[PDB]
This record gives sequence, C-alpha cells and structure tokens, in this order.
Amino acid sequence: GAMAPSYRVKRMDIAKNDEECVVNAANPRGLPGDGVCKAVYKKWPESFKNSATPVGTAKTVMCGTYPVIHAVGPNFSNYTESEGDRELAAAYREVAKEVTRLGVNSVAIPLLSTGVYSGGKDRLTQSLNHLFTAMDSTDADVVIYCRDKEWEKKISEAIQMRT
Ligand SMILES: C[C@@H]1CN(C(=O)c2cnsn2)[C@@H](C)CO1
Ligand SMILES: [Cl-]
Repeated sequence: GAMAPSYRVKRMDIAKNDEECVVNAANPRGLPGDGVCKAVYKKWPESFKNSATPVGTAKTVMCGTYPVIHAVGPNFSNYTESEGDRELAAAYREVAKEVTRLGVNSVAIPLLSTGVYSGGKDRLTQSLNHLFTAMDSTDADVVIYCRDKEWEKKISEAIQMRT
C-alpha cells in the first residue's frame, strides 16, 4: 500500500504516467480504438493480446511486467441512463479488485464513459463519483488523467473538498 493513500489529478497523456500500472478506457473487443485507448495501444500494444472483455468488467494484461487494466465502461449511446450507470459503477469495482490483486502502490486511471462513450453528455461527476466509490477502500495512490483544462480544475476541486 501507499503510506498515505492519496488522489491526484494531472492534465496530460496517460501513456506518459508515473504510476505502477495503468487503466485503459477499453472497448469490449480489445481493438486499438481512439482517444485514451489508442494512446494505450501505441504505448503498450503487447497488452492487447486477449484483452477483449464484456462491458462492466476489467481484464489485466501485462506489457513486460507493467500491468494494463482494460476497463470497459458502457457506451451511453447504446445503454439507458439507468443500465449505463450500473455498468459504469461495475467497471470501476472491477478496477479496484484488479489494483488490489496486483499489489501495486499506485495506478493511473482515466474517467471511464466520458468522450466517445458519454452519449454527448458531461459525465465528469458521475464517472468520478463511481471511481471514488470503488477506489476509496483501496490503499493505492490514484492519479487521475484528463485532457481538458476545465475538467482538471473540477476534478482537483472534487478531490480537495473530501480531504
Ligand atoms: C473528451 C473530454 C471529456 N469531455 C466529455 O466527455 C464531454 C462529452 N460531452 S460533454 N463533455 C469534454 C469535456 C471534452 O473533453
Ligand atoms: Cl501530454
């Protein structure tokens, strides 16, 4: 575990993370995809061997000894708000199980079911709160990666307000 488990946020490419493992915002078919998924594919393509997994699940594949946790959030274009919410919370629960199993002291994590899976809605708060619900019982240092300047501020405020 980390001596004083923390949450942090950085605005940069998660492929340049300084953590012991990464969470990919994966598609269910293990395809290179776009956005975070494509950056992850470029950096750790070996981690896409048999990475396909259903919505609401996480599947870890090693790139060397570096664990890539492929977490499949729902595409809110396809799911109802109710069913998508349930699957999004489930994907993060599976990430917490994998982070725990791996014994890492840190993890780099993107906000699942944002961007191309958001169904054109702002899901920062929904996705971040499911992240916290799953990760709060873990003792890994969590570093959230984002790309938007306004999202960085909102995530940073949400972290700071619970300390
Ligand atoms: C891709 C990231 C996250 N994001 C969203 O998910 C989104 C989608 N519809 S409203 N907001 C926007 C802030 C753009 O930057
Ligand atoms: Cl960058």
